[PDB]
Amino acid sequence: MDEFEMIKRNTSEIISEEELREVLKKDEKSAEIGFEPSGKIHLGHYLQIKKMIDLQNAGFDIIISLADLGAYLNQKGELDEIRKIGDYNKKVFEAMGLKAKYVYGSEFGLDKDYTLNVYRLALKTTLKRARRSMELIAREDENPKVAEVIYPIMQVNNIHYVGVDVAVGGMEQRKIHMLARELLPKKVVCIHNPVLTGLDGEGKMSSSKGNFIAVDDSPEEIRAKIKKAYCPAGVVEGNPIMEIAKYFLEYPLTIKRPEKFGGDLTVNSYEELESLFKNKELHPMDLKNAVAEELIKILEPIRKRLAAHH
Amino acid sequence: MDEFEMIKRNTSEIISEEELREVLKKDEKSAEIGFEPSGKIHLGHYLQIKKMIDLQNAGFDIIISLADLGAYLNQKGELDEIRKIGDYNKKVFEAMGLKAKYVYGSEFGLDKDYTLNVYRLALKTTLKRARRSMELIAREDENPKVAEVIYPIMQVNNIHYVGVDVAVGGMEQRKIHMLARELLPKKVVCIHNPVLTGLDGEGKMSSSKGNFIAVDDSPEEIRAKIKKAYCPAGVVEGNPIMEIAKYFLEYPLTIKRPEKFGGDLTVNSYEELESLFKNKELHPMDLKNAVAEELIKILEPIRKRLAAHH
Ligand SMILES: COc1cc(C[C@H](N)C(=O)O)ccc1O
Ligand SMILES: COc1cc(C[C@H](N)C(=O)O)ccc1O
Repeated sequence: MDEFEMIKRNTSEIISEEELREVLKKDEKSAEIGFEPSGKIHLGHYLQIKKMIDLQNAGFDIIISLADLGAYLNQKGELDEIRKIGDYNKKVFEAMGLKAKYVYGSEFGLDKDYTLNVYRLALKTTLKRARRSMELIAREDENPKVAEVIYPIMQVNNIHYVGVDVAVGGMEQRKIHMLARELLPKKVVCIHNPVLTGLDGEGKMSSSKGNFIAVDDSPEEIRAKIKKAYCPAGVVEGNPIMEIAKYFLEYPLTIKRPEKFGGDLTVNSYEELESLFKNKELHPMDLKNAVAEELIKILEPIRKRLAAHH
Repeated sequence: MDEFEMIKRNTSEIISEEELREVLKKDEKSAEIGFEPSGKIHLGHYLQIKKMIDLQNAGFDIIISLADLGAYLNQKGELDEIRKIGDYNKKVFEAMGLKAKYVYGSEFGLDKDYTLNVYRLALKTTLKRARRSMELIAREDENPKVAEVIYPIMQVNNIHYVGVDVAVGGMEQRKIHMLARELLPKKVVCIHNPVLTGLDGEGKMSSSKGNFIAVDDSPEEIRAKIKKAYCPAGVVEGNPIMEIAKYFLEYPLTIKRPEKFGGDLTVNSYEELESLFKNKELHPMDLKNAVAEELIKILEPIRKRLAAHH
């Protein structure tokens, strides 16, 4: 499979594919993704970094925006604190094997020319468009504040200043990205990654207790949290354990099982694993045990790189 | 009458009087007023500059904010053009005898620290409060834009940065000023001037054709526009000619009249003039003629100062 199909793999959508094909033909091309600094870096984050690595292998220069200013506008706390967490996030992304440049929103996002462009875009953006674009991004406040409508314009302006040909993010960014394609002279090609279900089975993976696997979780934590995850027998839809098997695991894979309903089950691919689970041949307990052990191996290099840093 | 009563004269309200009395007791005190640059400087503007002169005579240091950035957010055009009109406004205010310092919103209003404070205030201001505060200031748009809710926060931030003890403006600024008293550590004392009715008798004085007397209008223009102004016999309420007689004219004043229903009418004060007009003893024609001639004399020094500048 060529660069395109590799990039397309495990994405929810590309806006547009035709535009990506044109981007691919360029000698120099860049792709950016922005993250509001987060106290835990979890598989939701890793899934997107994995896509940036794909883009990088396809000859893209990668920029990671550490969106401190954005987090500040999205009520995440004081800049000083947000920036501190941004510093930690940078180390984690680096530990994930990603070769990228890292830019803080505040690096450029408080400059005169940048700010003037925020106001210029604000002249162009309806309150209605701005508010809708934040539906999947903010909490929906009782009486929403002005900061909420400044956020999307600032994200659009960051996309402009970073200058990437491609913008990558989760499906929840799609309204901001579509706004960016209407407001900016250069239409960015948007690559959206699927939303990874939280371990609770209730909404996306997030820093809520027990709801996430952090890339630097210890093995006991990974086992404990995977053990208690939502994972009904025979149920694939909204099953976060199956999603993890789909997006992170390597195949062929052997699932260790004892003798009763055993033994070691060889699975050639995710699709084989899917059939076996839906038919209740593979029970949730064995599935979880194997995903926990594979995840430990998968995440091990990241955790040890981080620990070895003093 | 003391400084307080002089300052209070011809104002619509002071928020609050008790706070003004305290301000007055200070050795050094400042008062600011902001104007979006305007192509014509008219009696609506002059009425407020007259109040700044009063404040100045009472020992206040005066700051005039030329609100270019604000005008830009209020859709008045491009910064370059707005700033050009700002330069002309500065000359007119100077020609009005006012001793003040002049600051453009963009002088400080694009600095990092200033901008960070805009975002900080935006975190504090509901979209609902922001929008209401702009009701008497913006056009009420079909689908309002984000810029409209950035405007009031920027005006509040300017008040903070300029640092005046008093903020002066028209009654239409009252919601922004009240917001400034909630959002800033130092509560500014707000002095609001009445809204001067336009010559058309339909809403405030404004740059619409025939609706204003510009401080630098030639005498023929002043006579023509006063002649066709709204001015029903015996009607004082909403009569822009009576308002002009109230706010700009000097008394005692002699109204020139011919022999039939004559002759020269001596008026000791605005109140005398009011009674005579309501009782239809003074007809609109004689009233307009005298206001036109007095206005020509009143505005003459301003026009000639401006013309003498090359
Ligand atoms: C506003 O700044 C950004 C925010 C984000 C975060 C994203 N909107 C999210 O909440 O997932 C990404 C890139 C940005 O430039
Ligand atoms: C937003 O900037 C300002 C605007 C104005 C203009 C005022 N709001 C008006 O429209 O009359 C005054 C002072 C300011 O600092």
